[PDB]
Amino acid sequence: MVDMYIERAGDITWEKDAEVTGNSPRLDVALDESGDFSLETTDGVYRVMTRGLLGSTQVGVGVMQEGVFHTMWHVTKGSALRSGEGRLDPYWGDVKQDLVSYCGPWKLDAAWDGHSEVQLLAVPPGERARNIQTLPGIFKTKDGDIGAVALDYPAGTSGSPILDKCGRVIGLYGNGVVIKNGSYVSAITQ
Amino acid sequence: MVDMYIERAGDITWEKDAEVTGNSPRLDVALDESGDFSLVKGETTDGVYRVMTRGLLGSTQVGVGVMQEGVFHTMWHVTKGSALRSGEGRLDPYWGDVKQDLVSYCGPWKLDAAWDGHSEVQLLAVPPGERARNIQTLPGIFKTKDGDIGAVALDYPAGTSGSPILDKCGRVIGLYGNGVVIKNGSYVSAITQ
Ligand SMILES: *[B]1([C]([C][C][C][N]C([N])=[N])[N]C(=O)[C]([C]C2=[C][C]=C([C][N])[C]=[C]2)[N]C(=O)C2=[C][C]=[C][C]=[C]2)O[C][C]([O])[C]O1
Ligand SMILES: *[B]1([C]([C][C][C][N]C([N])=[N])[N]C(=O)[C]([C]C2=[C][C]=C([C][N])[C]=[C]2)[N]C(=O)C2=[C][C]=[C][C]=[C]2)O[C][C]([O])[C]O1
Repeated sequence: MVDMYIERAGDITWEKDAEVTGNSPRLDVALDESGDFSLETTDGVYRVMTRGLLGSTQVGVGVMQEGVFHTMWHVTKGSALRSGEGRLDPYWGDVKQDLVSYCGPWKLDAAWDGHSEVQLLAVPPGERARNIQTLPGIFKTKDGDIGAVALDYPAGTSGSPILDKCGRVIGLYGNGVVIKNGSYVSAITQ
Repeated sequence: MVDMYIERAGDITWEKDAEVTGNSPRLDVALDESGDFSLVKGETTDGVYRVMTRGLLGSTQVGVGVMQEGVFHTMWHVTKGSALRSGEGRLDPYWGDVKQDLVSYCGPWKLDAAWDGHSEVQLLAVPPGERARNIQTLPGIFKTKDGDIGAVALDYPAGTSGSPILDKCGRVIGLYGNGVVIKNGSYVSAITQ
């Protein structure tokens, strides 16, 4: 009927005095037209899920804010989410940004200062919501520069919110690149 | 040091008296030059291997791959030619093509077996923290600009990408992990050589 759905995993907070780790490197980065880098409805953080062959399972993470659900284009490619007792339908989304909006337009405004040390609210599969601080590094692109979080989490975390000391959501996890060592590193995609 | 590594998990074999299932959608699809479909020293023993990175939750299955005639094959989005430790030693990526969405390590591509056109196939899905299964289905196709391309309607977790579909004679007909979802949400995977 509608394979996918969301289930929530807490409200968005800043863990004061949480744990800190991360390389914070500055590195220069291309950007494909597909969004690749190179060289109901209650405010809260949800998990995107799918009823599959091995039954139910987490394909990514999205955040719910003022009536509107926000995740990453590659996670849903605007499929329909069966949120609560009713359906939930795409409104807008751009593949190069790698982002999607259900029910309304993009509601998330705050931005990385180039000063603040940020906080990833990771929500990995079969695991509980975790907060974690880091000095983000940077993605030196030809047009603009993007804040970058050196944090290796597993598949299905993609679309976890990155945060400001305020508690504000300043972009999403799980679009990035890997270094030579294999270490993962994500863009603060906004 | 070299986060990413692989671990063998068993033999590629066909398995008769397998559980049989799935649809066969003949569908109308096309794919950009980035690879995305869109709708309208280290040891190299044969068999199927799981792929692992070593991140902030320990060690997790990024994907899956097949290992044959001295060379490792998996999806390109899984590694993007990231180096892979195996046993005592490394495997450097040899060849690649993001459009196909493939990569080969320590030698060129080796798997030459290709879609029957008409005959049931088995997915040897090796999902994360779970038990490699064999499951059969009759493929649909994706009809395209550049001709028909076989595909299977088999919905499996993130991290099974790279895992081999194969023929009645165990010949790896192509990997799992690139595909698109029907309106419904259901995943459907192109079997990619
Ligand atoms: B995600 C996953 C979350 C990050 C965890 N993965 C790690 N550490 N290996 N993100 C990715 O897999 C992204 C996916 C992506 C798809 C499409 C586009 C638009 N062209 C952008 C990003 N891939 C990468 O970041 C990546 C980088 C370098 C090498 C390989 C892959 O994604 C899908 C599901 O949610 C599973 O988790
Ligand atoms: B796979 C993963 C297999 C899990 C299938 N998901 C569900 N929900 N049943 N496949 C994908 O995530 C691929 C990733 C991909 C990245 C980059 C490119 C660049 N051309 C192509 C493909 N994406 C899709 O198949 C897809 C389909 C429909 C909607 C969104 C995404 O397992 C581990 C990792 O995720 C890598 O692949």
